[PDB]
Amino acid sequence: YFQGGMEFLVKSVRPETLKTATLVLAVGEGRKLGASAKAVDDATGGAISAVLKRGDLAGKVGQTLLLQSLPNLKAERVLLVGAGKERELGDRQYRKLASAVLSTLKGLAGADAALALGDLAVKGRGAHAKARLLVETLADGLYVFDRYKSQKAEPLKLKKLTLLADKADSAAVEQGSKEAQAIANGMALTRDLGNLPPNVCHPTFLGEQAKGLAKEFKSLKVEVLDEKKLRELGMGSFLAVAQGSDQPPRLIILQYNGAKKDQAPHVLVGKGITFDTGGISLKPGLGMDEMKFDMCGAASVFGTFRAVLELQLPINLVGLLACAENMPSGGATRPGDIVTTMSGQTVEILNTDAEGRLVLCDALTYAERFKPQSVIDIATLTGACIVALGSNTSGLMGNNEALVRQLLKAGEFADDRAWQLPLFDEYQEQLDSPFADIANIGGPKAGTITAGCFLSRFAKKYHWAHLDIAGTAWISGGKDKGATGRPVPLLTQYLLERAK
Amino acid sequence: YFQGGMEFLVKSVRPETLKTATLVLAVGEGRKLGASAKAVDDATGGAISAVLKRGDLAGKVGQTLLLQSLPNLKAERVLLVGAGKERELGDRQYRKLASAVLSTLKGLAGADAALALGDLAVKGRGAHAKARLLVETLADGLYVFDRYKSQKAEPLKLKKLTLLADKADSAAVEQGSKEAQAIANGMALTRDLGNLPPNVCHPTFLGEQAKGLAKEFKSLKVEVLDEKKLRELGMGSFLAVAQGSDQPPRLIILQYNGAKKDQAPHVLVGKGITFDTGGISLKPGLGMDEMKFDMCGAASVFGTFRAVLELQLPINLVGLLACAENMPSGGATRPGDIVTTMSGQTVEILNTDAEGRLVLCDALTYAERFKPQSVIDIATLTGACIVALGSNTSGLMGNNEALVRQLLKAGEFADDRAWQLPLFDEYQEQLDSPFADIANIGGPKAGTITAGCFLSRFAKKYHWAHLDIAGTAWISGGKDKGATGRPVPLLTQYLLERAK
Ligand SMILES: [Cl-]
Ligand SMILES: [Cl-]
Ligand SMILES: [Cl-]
Ligand SMILES: [Cl-]
Ligand SMILES: [Cl-]
Ligand SMILES: [Cl-]
Ligand SMILES: [Cl-]
Ligand SMILES: [Cl-]
Ligand SMILES: [Cl-]
Ligand SMILES: [Cl-]
Ligand code: NA
Ligand code: NA
Ligand code: NA
Ligand code: NA
Ligand code: NA
Ligand code: NA
Ligand code: NA
Ligand code: NA
Ligand code: NA
Ligand code: NA
Repeated sequence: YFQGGMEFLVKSVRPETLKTATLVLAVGEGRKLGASAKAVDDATGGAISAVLKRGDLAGKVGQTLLLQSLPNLKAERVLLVGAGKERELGDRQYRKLASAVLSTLKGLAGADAALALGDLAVKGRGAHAKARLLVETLADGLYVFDRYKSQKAEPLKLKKLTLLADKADSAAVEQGSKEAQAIANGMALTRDLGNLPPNVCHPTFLGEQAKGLAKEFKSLKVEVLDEKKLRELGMGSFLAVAQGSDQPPRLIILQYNGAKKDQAPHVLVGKGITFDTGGISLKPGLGMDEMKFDMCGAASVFGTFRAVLELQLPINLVGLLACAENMPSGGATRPGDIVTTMSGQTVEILNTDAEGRLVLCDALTYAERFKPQSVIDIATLTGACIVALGSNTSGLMGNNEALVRQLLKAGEFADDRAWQLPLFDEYQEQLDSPFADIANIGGPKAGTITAGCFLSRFAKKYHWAHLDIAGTAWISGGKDKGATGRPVPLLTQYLLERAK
Repeated sequence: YFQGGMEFLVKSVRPETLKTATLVLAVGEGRKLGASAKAVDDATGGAISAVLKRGDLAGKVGQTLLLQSLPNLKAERVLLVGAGKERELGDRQYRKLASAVLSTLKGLAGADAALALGDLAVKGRGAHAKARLLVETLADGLYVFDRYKSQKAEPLKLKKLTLLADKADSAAVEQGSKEAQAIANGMALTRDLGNLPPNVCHPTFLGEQAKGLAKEFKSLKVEVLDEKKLRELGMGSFLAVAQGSDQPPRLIILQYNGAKKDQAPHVLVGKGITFDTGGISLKPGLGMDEMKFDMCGAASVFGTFRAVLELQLPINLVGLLACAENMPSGGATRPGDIVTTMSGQTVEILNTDAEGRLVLCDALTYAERFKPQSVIDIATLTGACIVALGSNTSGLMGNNEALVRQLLKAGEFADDRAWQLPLFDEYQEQLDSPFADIANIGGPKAGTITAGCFLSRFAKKYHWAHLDIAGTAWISGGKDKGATGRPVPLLTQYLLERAK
């Protein structure tokens, strides 16, 4: 169940007799009230119709009108929210409607609210799929990160949200709500870890977080490998990234065995660069505070595990979090260094700011021992991905078409979308080095793709895919600056489908 | 008395019978010789008039004509200096005249010179105020910094300067000269500390300098706090600046009790960043050698104390020098770090090159314990101040209008001027952070002001002002590159007035 201060219930009772602090109804733009709103209007003797006739609420998506006590209702307030003029909403409009409702309710002193929104239609979504989107939007919309504020906002009075559904849909709605709550809990852990400042959130801290998660979930086993063990394993490019920082690196291994021992596991590999200065290839100063989000890949592995552990899915899951801090220093890796990866391939490190792939490639080699049926790495890897796909769609590459399709489908269902980019063999020659087996960077052309090509050289032994979340893992500026928790919804949906 | 190799005397004798190696007289452009010059001309039987009639000296400000022995004079040489055609000189012209005189005298083998310049008028300045400007310009014009030159210039022969004044003005001239000499001595210490290279002038060195000043002045008490004590005090942003450098930080506390114990002290807070690389937010290489001047704020607190201690002013004075070195390293503060200042306010360090305010804010909190009647911080804080006000006028902000006015008036009298910039409440929102109580930088707009706004959040408990000397503390290039010693003249004049 959701942990962020909200209980979500599903009930099949009549809205017009439900006791609640706020009853929420949808109002169309220039079309008749839906069945639920009409039943409530009838119960009040036409009071809602009479208000709407006065014209303050045009009915555009997300517009609101709040009424107090109406005759013959047990609702203390009635919140009208506009649903536009279309027969069906798209996902974006449904989310906008839900967020407008939540924003209003947050500011009220009501301890609960009941959503009578079952008459809304959303393109391509039945009861379960609508509940997944609605509850995830509501629950994630409650997220707060204020532990470093001396002045904290007043706690919400709102503590309970009831979804009204016809009895024939209530089981699907309940299922969707339960899954959405687990996803939102995972997103909240991901966002917390992403938002923590890098002087607190370093690799050792992430190791202790993993141990704490195992304390909470007896089904989770955790092992944390330090720099001595990494050197024993021959993890040369991983160590090269870490060596310039005072902070020691960590390889965190999470294991959950929800299925029979004969089922091959799915492996999630997360880039956990807790801060990325670029190293000797130093980044510019402007906006470099957002490099604390360079561990959002690893954070999303935490969050996906958190959701899976709550749902107790019948799957075998492994998490590999490759965490290091990338700092300049008198002992840092230099451009031109050549290192031997755990696979034995030598890499010429042309640019020390292309370091995510250097911790990932050793983790991908490590993943071979699990004989996985799928391996997915998640990383804030290339600014080129933002040029290619922006901030709303993650880049996706892989060496197996069926797995890539499974991830695309999961992202569509989750409304946490990705988009495939090709790993054509012609791109690989961009990584040729006169000195070593591989150069760690290509040119300025096709940067997201050549990063995927680099990783692919370590993933040939299994079905593998790669999510570039450089654009989707956080919001850069404004009031809403901070980690997003993506791609936890995509990944959790992928695993939900693999668990059937 | 001035310590840089010059004795300054005031005498009321007739210039035309004074024994001296060089007698200095002013000559107007196209107006009759003044009273003193005319008396000397008469004594020579018209020899000076006869030379001037030949036309080599037009009389423009600072032009010179040097004569040898003239009939009936006891002066071995007579130096004529042009004073222009105006009835009164401005401060700039008076300084230019004085510097031209000094430049000539420096090149002569005369052991002394007598200045018969009492007939010069300077706008808004009586005898005391003219003597303040003249002697300070002369004494500071003798400054030399050559300890790293293997080949040193020949020592000056000039060792004594006599100011001739009418008996009715001689007491005021003597007072002005005494104060100007103390100010020039303080400026020389400030300039020395500013000009020292940063591999010599680090925080520990500045601590030893403070101890040495207490050895020289029994009225001064000094305490030097190291990093352990700073951590005990909770000085988190100060420590964050220092942590990347091998050089430990120092908080230097100077105390002078020249008044009764019931008089609240005045506190000077100086930024002593002995070198500023920018840290992880690294500066460009061009001109970064001038970042050794990033401790000129603290240096000016040294210099102001040096002048006050010589004058034995009846005031209670405290100096707080917050000194650290700002270096990149594997343990340096990272953009995005959040730290807790000694006040308890949390700060998100968006840019590690805005570090002066991070050592200053903890020092401003520390200053509360003295129950001060005024607190002035001095810092080379923002390049934006140079854009706003250039290299000749310091920026001034504060939370108390009377104190700001007192400092402006002192700067006008000293001809070491400042100019107020507003700390309107509307600017404060530029420092909002989604994560912490304060961000350490605003945007690119109003950078000098938002830095002052940041400091103001730590100064609410007392009357406070802030001098941005990024433009006035040093000269960037050319033959005269080096520290200026400003704002020691402004600060010392402020304290002279507070001592009445
Ligand atoms: Cl159904
Ligand atoms: Cl750990
Ligand atoms: Cl360790
Ligand atoms: Cl976009
Ligand atoms: Cl799916
Ligand atoms: Cl007088
Ligand atoms: Cl010291
Ligand atoms: Cl020390
Ligand atoms: Cl200027
Ligand atoms: Cl004054
Ligand atoms: Na619509
Ligand atoms: Na839509
Ligand atoms: Na990087
Ligand atoms: Na990175
Ligand atoms: Na290229
Ligand atoms: Na003139
Ligand atoms: Na002038
Ligand atoms: Na700086
Ligand atoms: Na500085
Ligand atoms: Na700005």
